[PDB]
Amino acid sequence: MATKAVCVLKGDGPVQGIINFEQKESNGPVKVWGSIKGLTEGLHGFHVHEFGDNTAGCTSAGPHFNPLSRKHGGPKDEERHVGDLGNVTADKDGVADVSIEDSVISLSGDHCIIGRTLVVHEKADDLGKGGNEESTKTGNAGSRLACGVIGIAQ
Amino acid sequence: MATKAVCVLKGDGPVQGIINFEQKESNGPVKVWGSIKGLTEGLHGFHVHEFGDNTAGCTSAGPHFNPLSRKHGGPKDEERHVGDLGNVTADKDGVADVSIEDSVISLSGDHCIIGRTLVVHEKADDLGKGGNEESTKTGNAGSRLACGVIGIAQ
Ligand SMILES: CCCC[C@H](C)/C=C(C)/C=C/C(=O)O
Ligand SMILES: [Zn+2]
Ligand SMILES: [Zn+2]
Repeated sequence: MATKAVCVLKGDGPVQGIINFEQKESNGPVKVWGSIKGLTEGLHGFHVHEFGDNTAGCTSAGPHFNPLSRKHGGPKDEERHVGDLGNVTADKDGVADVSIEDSVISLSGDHCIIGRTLVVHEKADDLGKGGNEESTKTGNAGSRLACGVIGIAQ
Repeated sequence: MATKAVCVLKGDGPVQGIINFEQKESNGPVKVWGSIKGLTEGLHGFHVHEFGDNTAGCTSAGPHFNPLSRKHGGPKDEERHVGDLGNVTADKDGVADVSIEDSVISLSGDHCIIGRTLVVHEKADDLGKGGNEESTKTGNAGSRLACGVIGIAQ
């Protein structure tokens, strides 16, 4: 019944932010928006990972949320992880003003992302086009800069 | 659905801990265990609040999770909030070795607490027996010392 969710991103370094999720219809897309600061200018992978487990920091969130056991892709690919939201772009001040609409993640059902972990990564997601085994798993997006558990919101 | 959940508790002060949840059968009880350190010796209210919203620290989690619109009570009362897990006891070293079993919360379905916020409070929960308005809402457990969003665990 959740139509709204929210996530506070934190990590070891300066990266932090707040990301909102809104889904007016359970059969409709999820709007994803907010601000992340402290990033290097440019593209950063932006993924929902499987577990809402931050006991060992972002490492314990596990791999990309992939209940259909597909290969990694970009959000517009048919072959993609449910958690594959592509990249977000930080401006010259280090601020990513996130604005994504996605119809594969959901706030309910099998693809529900509530209770899982949103992660913003060190470098660009290659969207599965990197030609190596890592590309088909993580997009070569590198280390986890900040994360948080996605929670139900008012 | 989920059989395991986990929660990392943090706050403005020194209180921190890790709480695990286990529900081997979807229609059976939830086991809740772990360790919270940095507490004053004695009883501390221990509740699931409605929203997994940490944007204002523990404040934005809202009231106790109460989908059945009941009055506050202790875990063994029939008249209780779903989020009413009672008290946890911190020893002389400031450590609460939590061990709770509850049949009202769940890790799936309508009483699902995944994506909501676990909070440990400053004072004892009076279990609804304090004789004022506050008693039947929060148990007079006082301020929110630490909290975290409850996430799906491996
Ligand atoms: C190992 C460094 C590769 C970085 C390359 C110059 C750009 C990439 C991968 C971005 C791709 C994209 O736009 O998705
Ligand atoms: Zn992926
Ligand atoms: Zn209550």
